[PDB]
Amino acid sequence: SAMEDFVRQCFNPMIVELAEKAMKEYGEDPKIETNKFAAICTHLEVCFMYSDFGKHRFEIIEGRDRIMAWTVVNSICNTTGVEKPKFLPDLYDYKENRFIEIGVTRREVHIYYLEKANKIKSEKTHIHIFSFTGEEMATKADYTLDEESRARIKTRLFTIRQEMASRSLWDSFRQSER
Ligand SMILES: O=C(O)c1[nH]c(-c2ccc(-c3nnn[nH]3)cc2C(F)(F)F)cc(=O)c1O
Ligand SMILES: [Mn+2]
Ligand SMILES: [Mn+2]
Repeated sequence: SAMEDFVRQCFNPMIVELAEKAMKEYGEDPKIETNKFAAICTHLEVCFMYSDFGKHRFEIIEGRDRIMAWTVVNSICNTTGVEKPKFLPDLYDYKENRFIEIGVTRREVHIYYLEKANKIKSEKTHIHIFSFTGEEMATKADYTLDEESRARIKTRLFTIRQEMASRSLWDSFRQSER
């Protein structure tokens, strides 16, 4: 199909390998679940851009194998005393000293935000939701990043959506899930 062709066109080889490993973990196949494959790449890329926009302000938990990722979280918790989250989060902010959960949605940002908040119900983990329409939503409206960084992210997301559209993959992608 053209969805896996596109993923391999637009996402750098590391991100693809990581999303393919993520899929192969629970038995999902990128050549069948092509929309989940695109979503995995996209969210991986946003996480990586987020941490790259920060002396390293952000520690990236997402994309690591569960063993390594928990090791990183447990370390952060012992040295900072921060509360240990129930679900492995996406980033750690050393400036604000808080974990972050990153969401990327094809739906309304507040729908997905409520979904994530209710999922985590840990007051300590910060939530930042991005859409493919240049919208964001974030705990207490603390967007963590400066305007240019969040614009770089919004732009890339919009660009993925528009590349899917030029290839006629957008309507399938947006009706698929989050
Ligand atoms: O594993 C994580 O940590 C994680 N997993 C997801 C996620 C969950 C379900 C689907 C899906 N799509 N269609 N069926 N299921 C896709 C994703 C993806 F965004 F990673 F692609 C979102 C997070 O934000 C997150 O942090
Ligand atoms: Mn995650
Ligand atoms: Mn996430």
